[PDB]
Amino acid sequence: GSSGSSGDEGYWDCSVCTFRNSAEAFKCMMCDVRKGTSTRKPRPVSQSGPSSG
Ligand SMILES: [Zn+2]
Repeated sequence: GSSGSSGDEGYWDCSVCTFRNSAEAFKCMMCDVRKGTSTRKPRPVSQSGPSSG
């Protein structure tokens, strides 16, 4: 189709509307559905205290 990488390639294929979105685009453009999972690992967490005894 087109030849000439302006910045950085990496288009992601949406799942909700199955539309083609560009990497630069934070979220979808067709359905506008958020893609950034932003999931939190089940890893443990404790109160942040003094690193040094
Ligand atoms: Zn979409």
